[PDB]
Amino acid sequence: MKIANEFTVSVPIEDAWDLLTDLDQVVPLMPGARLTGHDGDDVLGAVKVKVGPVTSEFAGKVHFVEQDREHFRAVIDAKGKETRGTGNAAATVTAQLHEAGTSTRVTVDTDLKVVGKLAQFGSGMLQQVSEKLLGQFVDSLEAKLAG
Repeated sequence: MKIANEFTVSVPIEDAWDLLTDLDQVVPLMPGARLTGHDGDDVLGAVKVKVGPVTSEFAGKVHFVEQDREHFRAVIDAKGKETRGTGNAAATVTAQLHEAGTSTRVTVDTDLKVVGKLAQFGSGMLQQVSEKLLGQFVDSLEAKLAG
């Protein structure tokens, strides 16, 4: 399924690129996510996803497929296995940065596959979930930049 998001960050595009190409900075800002380690250059982490009373936690790895600085575009592959029971999630996330003067506009297009309990939520629901979670990521990221 396809999920599409957009947000703006209060730093110029060069700064935004350095922050968003740094998974050690991005992963801890994501709601429910934690960095657990590293595997080569890749980041190991886990994310607890809560939709109403349904909770799934996925543990796995985040890896850059591509970093195109000349176009300010990055492709990230994230995969995780459910920690209880049988399930897994996999995302290919394409992030594109755009100049906005003192700020930077970020478009995020995700190809998401979910297997198991969380697959009961369709793309309309998961698009709405993604918007809520992205709002928290932006809030946490702006709180960090202020400090």
